[PDB]
Amino acid sequence: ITSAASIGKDGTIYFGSDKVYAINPDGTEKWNFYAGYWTVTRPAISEDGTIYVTSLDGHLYAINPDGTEKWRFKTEKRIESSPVIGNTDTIYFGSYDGHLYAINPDGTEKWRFKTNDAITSAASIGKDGTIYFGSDKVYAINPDGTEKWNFYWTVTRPAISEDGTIYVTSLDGHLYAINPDGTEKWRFKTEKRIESSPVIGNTDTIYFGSYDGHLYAINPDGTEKWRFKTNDAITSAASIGKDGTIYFGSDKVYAINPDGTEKWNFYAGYWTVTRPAISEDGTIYVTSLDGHLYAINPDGTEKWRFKTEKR
Ligand code: NA
Repeated sequence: ITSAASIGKDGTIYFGSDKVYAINPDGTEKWNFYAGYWTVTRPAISEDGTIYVTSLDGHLYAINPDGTEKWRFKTEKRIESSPVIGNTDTIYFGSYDGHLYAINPDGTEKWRFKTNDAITSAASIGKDGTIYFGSDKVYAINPDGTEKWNFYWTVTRPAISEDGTIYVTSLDGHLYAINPDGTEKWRFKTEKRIESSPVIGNTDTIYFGSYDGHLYAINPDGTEKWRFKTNDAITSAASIGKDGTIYFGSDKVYAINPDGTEKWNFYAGYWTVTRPAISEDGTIYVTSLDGHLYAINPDGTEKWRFKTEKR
């Protein structure tokens, strides 16, 4: 209904709801773009500033930085993954019946890769352009569209460290560290349902939430670092600030120090809040289901709010 925010190179904050919104860092609206009946994906931003969203009307929209339509790609099947931008401006997303599409930056289809079952989480891209996504297996696809390897359900998105290690959280509570050649490096068992994608923070620590309200911090050697208990569910991914603070949403926006203690928490309404986005200056942006975009100072005070047109 309302996407999380994505931050452009000039600090512009984009999010999707009834429209795609471009918000200047002072909280003033730069432009809004009508992408069909409704926007359904978190906007993805190319290195040249193109903004990509999927619409309820069945199209992938490419939007220029000035808020004008660049092109549309009609998706055959219902798209279940948000667009992901490859290393050379290729756009990847997945369909409900297991098709991974690669779209050239000019709106033409590059290739499609069929898997057995639905692709409901986003892909992640390695340094050499490899495309990793989960499903029944974890798949690694070469940029040319041929399969590299697969690794033995997951409803989350792979996180990739600087050395190429791939981290995946499975629904039954494993965190797998996978080597780039597709062999298991280690697994860590939580025995808890996990519906949140991992994120790699300070000194390659891996963080993820459990449904029952624990934020886990795992060292890159496969050993537990700490937990942090909320008394609400965690079903979304966390984000790391430049000073290592870990930000996630539950009943509130939490800010957690790298040592596992709470720094602050911010109340952003009665609705579910989305994954926090962090700008270079430390500002934290969160959206709520009812079309509010919050800008939060790193000390936890509200900078400004923005409200959508239809909400
Ligand atoms: Na703790």
